[PDB]
Amino acid sequence: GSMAKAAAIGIDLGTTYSCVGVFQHGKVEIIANDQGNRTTPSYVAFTDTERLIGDAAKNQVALNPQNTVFDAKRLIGRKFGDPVVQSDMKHWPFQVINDGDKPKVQVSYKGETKAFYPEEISSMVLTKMKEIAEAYLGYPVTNAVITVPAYFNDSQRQATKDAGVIAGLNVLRIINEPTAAAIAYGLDRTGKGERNVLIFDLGGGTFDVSILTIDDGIFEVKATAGDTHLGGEDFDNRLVNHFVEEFKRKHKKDISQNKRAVRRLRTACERAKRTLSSSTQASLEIDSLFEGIDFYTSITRARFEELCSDLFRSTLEPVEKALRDAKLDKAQIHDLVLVGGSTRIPKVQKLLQDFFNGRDLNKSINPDEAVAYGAAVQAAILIKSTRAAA
Ligand SMILES: Nc1ncnc2c1nc(Br)n2[C@@H]1O[C@H](CO)[C@@H](O)[C@H]1O
Ligand SMILES: [Mg+2]
Repeated sequence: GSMAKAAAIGIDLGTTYSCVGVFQHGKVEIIANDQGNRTTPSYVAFTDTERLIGDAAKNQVALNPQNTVFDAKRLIGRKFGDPVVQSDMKHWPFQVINDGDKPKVQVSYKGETKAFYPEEISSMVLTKMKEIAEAYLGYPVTNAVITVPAYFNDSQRQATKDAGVIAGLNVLRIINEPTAAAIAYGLDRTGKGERNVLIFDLGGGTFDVSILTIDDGIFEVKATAGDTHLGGEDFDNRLVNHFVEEFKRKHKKDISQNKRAVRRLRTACERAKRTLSSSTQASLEIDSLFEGIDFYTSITRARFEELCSDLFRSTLEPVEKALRDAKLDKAQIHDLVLVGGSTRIPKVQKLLQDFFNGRDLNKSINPDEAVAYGAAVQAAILIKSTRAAA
């Protein structure tokens, strides 16, 4: 009669990490990739013999900086002249070229110089997320919901759809990331009456606050605010500068000119930063860091909190601006939702809870997974084709 339909997937196509989910048996499954990771780096690397995507691309970035592409989402749907693009190019080791006032990334790949549009790089990340899902389901996947930031314009939204089409996906809908995080908590299923929801999204490189109103399951974006120069990488930089100084005091040596030693220090700092979200202290143990000297040290959560104190407090400025723009008082916010791995930081949670007079934060869905979770919930709703009973 009618063959069973394949499940549709929800993709969070992130600037630094991407995540894929599927709603089945009344629940969302966030799908781990073949290395057991529930999030996949939005990285694509090019060599003489291969194109690597995700963890394989991110793991070889140190020795292949010119041909490993990341941050394509900062270029998608933008003009080459755009001041955002020009400033961002100074921080990237890969080449960004001008093709008819449209940016393209230029690399060495399989013996040739090749240039790609940002939507083509994003399509490679989407092909990997589709394959992660088909490895779990055991059949080909066709349908997907893809999320974007609420501030994305029409051109940025159309380029995202174009990336989906290149990847062989049927894009059911492009939905806003804060709307997807709200859907994950079922905040559109609470019945009649208006609800004001604040989404607090602290990423690897940027911070976004959104205020949404939800009335009978209808979403309206009331205000957006944030900080483009505030994210997880800034907290990693503070630990790096702290340990460089510490090595100087202890061994009278400046390591800051050996890229390998700095990179090994930063990698260790990022992991110590993650440990400090669950423990009150963390160890840093690097062998032969510089001039055959082993660096075996520690850092308390209190010292880390002091090192990043100004950065953590600055997350409250866009919160107050968003509340002024939405014309709301903090007491009028019904729900607070956390998005991004950096929101696991206990001090970040405490500052925000204190700002909203002890209110509970929705953090039960892994903050790095909430956007894909809501996108998977929406994807299952969009493919329903029920015919009314008499
Ligand atoms: N448990 C965690 N505690 C503190 N930070 C974290 C955690 N998990 C993740 Br993931 N991060 C950071 O989130 C950002 C995502 O792009 C990166 O800067 C990660 O280091
Ligand atoms: Mg995100």
